[PDB]
Amino acid sequence: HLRILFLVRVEDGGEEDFRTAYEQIRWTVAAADGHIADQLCQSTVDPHEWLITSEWESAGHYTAWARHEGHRDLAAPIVATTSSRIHKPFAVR
Amino acid sequence: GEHLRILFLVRVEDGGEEDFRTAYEQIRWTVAAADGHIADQLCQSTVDPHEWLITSEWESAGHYTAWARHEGHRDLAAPIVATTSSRIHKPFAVRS
Repeated sequence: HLRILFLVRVEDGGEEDFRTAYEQIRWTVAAADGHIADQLCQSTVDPHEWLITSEWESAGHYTAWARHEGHRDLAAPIVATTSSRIHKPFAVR
Repeated sequence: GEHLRILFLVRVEDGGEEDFRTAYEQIRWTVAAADGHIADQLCQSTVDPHEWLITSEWESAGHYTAWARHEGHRDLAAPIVATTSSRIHKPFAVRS
C-alpha cells in the first residue's frame, strides 16, 4: 500500500477556498480504483499548516488516478489557495 | 469532536531498522487499550529509505492529551527516541 502526504501552507483567510479545493479532489478519488481512504487535516500547533493524506492499494493505482483528465481545474485551485506544496510518498509497512 | 491524526516523522540510520521496528511494536502495546486510540500505521519513505513515518489516529485531541499527560508515557517515546537519529511530532485535527 501507498500512503501519500501532501503538506501545504494556507495563508490567512484561505480556509474556505482550500477546503473547497480539497472536496473537489476528494470527489474524484472516491471513485478511483484502488483508493482506500483520504483525509483533510489542519495542524493543531500552526494553523497555517494543513495535510491532505490518502492511502492506495498500490502506487500504480495512485498514478492512474493522477494521470486522469480534468486535473487542470483540480490543480489550479490548489495552487491558488496554498503558498507551499510538498508531496511525500510512503510504503505501508 | 474532530479526530486527531498524528504524524511522527523519523530518520533511522543504517543498521537500525530492526530495533526501530521493535520500538514501533513496543508503543503499539502501550496504546492498545488507551481511551480514544483508534489506529496506528508504520510507513517507510519510498524516496529516502532512512525516513519513516508512524501515524496514529485518536477520537479527539483531548483523548490523546490525557494519554500523553500521564506520567508513565515519556518512558515510551524513548524507545523511538533511542532508535532514531531525529524526530518531528506533528499533530493534526481531521477537518474532512
